[PDB]
Amino acid sequence: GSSGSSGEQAPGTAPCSRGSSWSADLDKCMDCASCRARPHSDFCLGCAAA
Repeated sequence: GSSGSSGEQAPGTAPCSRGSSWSADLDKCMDCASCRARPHSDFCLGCAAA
């Protein structure tokens, strides 16, 4: 099932790059590294395996 779709597999509810999580709270692409200070954040838990 290769013939058909191409380009690049982009996100849908988190338009960010490698190693980032989009939070609906503040509305922005946060960094997974932020967890170091905010381990209990929406984007934190959403980052690893959305």
